[PDB]
Amino acid sequence: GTHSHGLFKKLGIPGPTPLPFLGNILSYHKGFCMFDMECHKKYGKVWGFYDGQQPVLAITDPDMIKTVLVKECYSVFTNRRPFGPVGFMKSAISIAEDEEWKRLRSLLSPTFTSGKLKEMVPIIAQYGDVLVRNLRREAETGKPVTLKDVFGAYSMDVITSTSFGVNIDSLNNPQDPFVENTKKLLRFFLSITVFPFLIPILEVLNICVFPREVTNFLRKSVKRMKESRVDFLQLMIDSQNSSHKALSDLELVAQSIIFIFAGYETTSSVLSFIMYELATHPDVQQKLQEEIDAVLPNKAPPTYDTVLQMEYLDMVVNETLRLFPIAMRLERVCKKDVEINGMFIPKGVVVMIPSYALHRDPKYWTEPEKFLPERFSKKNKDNIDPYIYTPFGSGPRNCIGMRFALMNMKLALIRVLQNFSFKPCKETQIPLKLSLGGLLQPEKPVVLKVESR
Amino acid sequence: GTHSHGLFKKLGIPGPTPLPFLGNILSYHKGFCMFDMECHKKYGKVWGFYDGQQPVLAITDPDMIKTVLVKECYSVFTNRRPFGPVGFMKSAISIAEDEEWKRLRSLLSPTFTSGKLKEMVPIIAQYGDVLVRNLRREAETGKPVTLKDVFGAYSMDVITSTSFGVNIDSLNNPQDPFVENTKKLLRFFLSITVFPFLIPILEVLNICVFPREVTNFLRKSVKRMKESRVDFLQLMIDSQNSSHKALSDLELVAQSIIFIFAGYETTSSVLSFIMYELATHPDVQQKLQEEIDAVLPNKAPPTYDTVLQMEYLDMVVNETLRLFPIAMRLERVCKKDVEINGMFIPKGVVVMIPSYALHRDPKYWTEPEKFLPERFSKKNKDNIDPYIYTPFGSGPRNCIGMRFALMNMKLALIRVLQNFSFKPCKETQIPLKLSLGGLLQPEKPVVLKVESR
Ligand code: HEM
Ligand code: HEM
Ligand SMILES: NC(=O)C(c1ccccc1)(c1ccccc1)[C@@H]1CCN(CCc2ccc3c(c2)CCO3)C1
Ligand SMILES: NC(=O)C(c1ccccc1)(c1ccccc1)[C@@H]1CCN(CCc2ccc3c(c2)CCO3)C1
Repeated sequence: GTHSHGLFKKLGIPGPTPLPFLGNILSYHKGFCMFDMECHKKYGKVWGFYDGQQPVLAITDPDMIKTVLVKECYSVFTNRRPFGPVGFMKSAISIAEDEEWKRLRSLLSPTFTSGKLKEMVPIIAQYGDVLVRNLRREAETGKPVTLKDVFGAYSMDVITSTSFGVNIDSLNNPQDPFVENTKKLLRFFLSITVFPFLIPILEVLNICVFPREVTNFLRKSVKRMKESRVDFLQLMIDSQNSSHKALSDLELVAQSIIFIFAGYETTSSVLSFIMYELATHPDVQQKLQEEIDAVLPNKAPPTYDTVLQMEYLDMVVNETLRLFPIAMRLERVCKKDVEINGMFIPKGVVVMIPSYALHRDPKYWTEPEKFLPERFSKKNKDNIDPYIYTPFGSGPRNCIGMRFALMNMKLALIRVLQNFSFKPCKETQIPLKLSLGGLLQPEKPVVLKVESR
Repeated sequence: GTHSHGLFKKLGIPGPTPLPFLGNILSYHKGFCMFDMECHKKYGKVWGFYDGQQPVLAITDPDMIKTVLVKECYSVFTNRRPFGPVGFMKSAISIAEDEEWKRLRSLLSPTFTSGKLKEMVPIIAQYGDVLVRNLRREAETGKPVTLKDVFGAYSMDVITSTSFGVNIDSLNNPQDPFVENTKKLLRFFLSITVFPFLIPILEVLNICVFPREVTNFLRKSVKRMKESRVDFLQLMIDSQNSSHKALSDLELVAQSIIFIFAGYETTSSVLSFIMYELATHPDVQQKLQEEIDAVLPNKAPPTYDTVLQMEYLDMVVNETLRLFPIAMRLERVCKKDVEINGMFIPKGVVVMIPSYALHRDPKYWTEPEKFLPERFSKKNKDNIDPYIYTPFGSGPRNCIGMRFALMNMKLALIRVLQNFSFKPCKETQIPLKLSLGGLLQPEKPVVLKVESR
C-alpha cells in the first residue's frame, strides 16, 4: 500500500514519512491545525504528505498561492478533492467540477451581489430581533448562557429562510416542518478522505451521506413554492426565466441545500468565536459598543449602509477570522502536469494552502496568537497579503456567499451588542481550545454571562 | 441500481430496457456482434444501452463517426473507457489518457513509419522461414493442421522479437526465458466493465491483471540490453537520447508489453481467418498464389516493395478484415457535454462505433456475408466509406501499428502460399462460427489440410 508513497521522495519534496495504506493520517490525532503548523515549522515553505494513498502538496509562498488560486484556476486547479457519495448533490456548485462548476458559478453569481444583499437585509433584521428576545430570555436567568444554541438558532434561522423562503423562530418552534428536516441535515466523512477508493462502491450502494428523507422532503418543499419575496430561492427562480442552460428544478434544490451547509455551522462558530474574544477583551467590546451607538443612536436599527460605516466592527470580525479560519485549509486538485514558480507539480496531486498555519505565522504577524483588531486598521491593513490572509479563500472559486456571511454576522453583532454586554463566568474555557474536527470549532462550547444594557 | 438508467429515456434515445444493476449485459449472451447487429436492426441509426450502470451510446452515421473519431478527438473523445487494475501499465499508450496519451503518441509515432517498417522486414522474413519449416513438419503428417498453433507461434515470434530484440523459434524452443513469460502473459476482464466501480478497490489491493512475475521479468530483461539492431525496442531507446520528456525506463517497458498484447492474438486470429477463407475459396487462393509467383518467380523471397506491389493480396487481406474486425467495436469516452451533428451527448457517456455491425450492414455492402475481395478492387474501392470500414479504427487514436500488422501478415501469407496449398478436411468448421469473447476469434480452431506445392 505504498503506491504514490514514493512521489515526494522522487520530486525531492520534504515531508513526514508515510506509513503503508494509512499515509500520514496518524499525525492528524492532534488535529489539522497543529499538524499544519508543525510541518510548516519543520519543512519550511513547501512539503508533502499523504491522506492514505492521496499525495497532498502544501504550499505557503503567496506568489505560488496566487498562481494556484487565481492564475491557473480554470486551466489546472479547478476542483476540490472528490466528495461522496453525493447522489443528486453532485449538481451542487461546491461539488461540481470543470465546465459544470463553471456554468453553476455563472448562474449563481448575480444572486450574491452587493445589490441583492441590501434587499435581503430587512429579512436578516427580523431574525436579529428574534436573536435578541431569545437572548434576553436566557439573560433573565442569571445562570450563564451557552452561546452555540442561541447563535446556532439564529444562524439556521437566517440561512434556511433565505435559501428556502420560509419563516421560523426555530428556537421557539421545534415543530415547523422546515425545521426538523434542516436540523438532522445540519448534523454532520472519514475514510471518504483516507480511503476515497470506496466512494464509487458507496455510490452504487445507493448510499447518501445526506439522509434520504430530508432530501426528498426539500424537493417537494421547493415544488410547493413553484405555484406562486426577495430571497436566495426567489433570486434563483428568477434566473431560470432568463450563455448557459438555466438551473434545473433538481439543480436549484441542490444549491439551496449547499447554502445551508456552507452557512449554518460556519456562521454559528464565528459568532461564538467573536463573542469569546469580546468577552475576554472588555475594552474591545466597549470600543465596539461605543461605535455602534454613535452610528446608531438610541439603539437605532442597523441598515445596509450603516453596517459598512462601522470600521471597528469590520476590524473585529476580520481579526477573529484570522485567528479562527474555520475552513482551516484550501485545496485544489492538480488536473494535469504543471510547473508553477519554478516547481513541478504532478497530475492528480492535491495542492493544499494551510490557511490556519499561514494566519498564525510569526513571519507575517507580530504576536500572531493575540487578538489585536488594529492589524486591520486603515493604516495597518495595507500590509496584509491577500494570499496569506484567506478566510474566504481566493480566486474564482472562493466563498461566493462571503459578502452575505459578513453582513449576516455584523447584523447579529450590532443587534446583540446594542442590548447586552458579555462577561466570562467561572466555567468559560479560558484559554479557549480548538476541537479536532473537520470544521474549526471551540472544544468546549462558549459559556458567557449576558448582562442587559 | 438504476442511476443513469433513465439517461437515454430522458434524451429520447432508443435502446433496450436495462435491468437494475446489470444494465443490458444479459443480452451479451449471444456475443457483442449479434447484440450490435440486432440493436442496429431494431433501433436504426443511434441507440443506447448500459454496461451495468455505464451508459453506452451507439452511433452509425459516418458523418457523426468522423466527428467523434477525428474532429473532436483531442477536445472531447480522447480516451477509451477505463481499464484496470493496471499498476505501472497505466503508462502504456493505449491506456493513457488526455495529455499523457498525447505525449506518448508523439514519442512512439516515428517508430511506426513506412521507413522503419522497411528496415524491419529482413527480421520478419526470418520468422517467415521458421513458419514454413514449422508448417512443412505438420504437412509431412497427412493428419490435418490446426492453424492457430503454427500461426500463433509465428505471431508471437515476430511481435515479441521486434518489441524486445530477442530471437526465438518459440515452437521448437519452449525453454528460452523470453518465451514462457510471454506465453502466460498472452493468456488472457468481466466485471471490470460491468462493475468498474471496483477497479480502485482492486488497484489498492495491489492486484494486477498482468502476472506479477512476468512484469518484473521483462523490466530486468530490458535493463539487460541497456548495456550495449533495428527493432521496436531499439527504435524506442534511440528516441530517449533525442517537445516532450523522453520515454522513461518504466514507460519503455510498458510500450513493449502493450505491443505484444495488441499484436499477438490479433495477428494470429486474422491469419487463421484469412486461411479459412482461402481454403473455402480455392479460386481466390489460386488467383492469389498466381499473383505471388508472378511478382516473385521461382519462389523468390518477399521484400518490402514487392509486398506493396501485390494488389490482390491487399484485397484478400482487407476483405477478411471487413468480415472479421477483431476489435468488433471502437469506443470513446465523452469527457464533457457536447452536441455533434445535431445531437446532444452527455458527459461521461461511452460513445461506441459498432464496427462489426457496420461491416456487415446490407445498406453499404451487397451480400455482406460473402467473402468477395473484388469489393477492394481499384474500381470498387473508391465507394467504401473510411468511417464505415474501420478495422484499425480511425482518427488520431487509431491502430498505430497498422502498417506493421498488414506487412507482418502479408509477409507470412506470401511465404506460406509460395510453398503450400490449403484445403478443408472433414473436421473443418464449415460454416465457421464466431466465439463469444472479447476478441473476435473462430469458435472452434481452424483445422485444414496443407499440401506442399
Ligand atoms: C463565516 C462564514 C463563512 C466562511 C468563513 C466561509 C468560508 C468558505 C471557504 C474558505 C470556502 C472555500 C473557498 C476556496 O476554496 O477558495 C467557501 C466556499 C463556499 N461558500 Fe463559504 N463561508 C462562509 C459562509 C458562507 C455562506 C453564508 C454561504 C451562503 C451561500 C456560503 C457559500 C459558499 C459556497 C457555495 C462555496 C463554494 C463555492 C464554489 O465551490 O464555487 N459560505 N466558504
Ligand atoms: C490485424 C492486426 C491488428 C488489428 C486488426 C488491430 C486493431 C486495432 C484497433 C481497432 C485499435 C483501436 C483503434 C481505435 O480505437 O481507433 C488498435 C489500437 C492499437 N493498436 Fe492495433 N491492431 C492490430 C495489430 C497491432 C500491432 C501489430 C500493433 C503493434 C504495435 C498494434 C498496436 C496498437 C496500439 C499501440 C494501439 C493503441 C493506440 C492508441 O491508443 O493510441 N496493433 N488496434
Ligand atoms: N463541496 C465540498 O467539497 C465541500 C466544501 C468544502 C470547502 C468549501 C466549500 C464546500 C462541501 C460538501 C458538502 C456540503 C458542504 C460543503 C466539502 C466536502 C467535505 N467538507 C466537509 C465539511 C466542510 C469543510 C470546510 C468548509 C465547509 C464544510 C464549508 C466551507 O468550508 C466540505
Ligand atoms: N488500453 C486498452 O484499453 C486496451 C485496448 C483496447 C482497444 C484497442 C487498443 C487497446 C488494451 C489494454 C491492455 C492490453 C491491450 C489492450 C483494451 C482494454 C480491454 N481490452 C481487452 C482486449 C482487447 C480488445 C480489443 C482490442 C485489443 C485487445 C487490441 C486491439 O483491440 C483491450
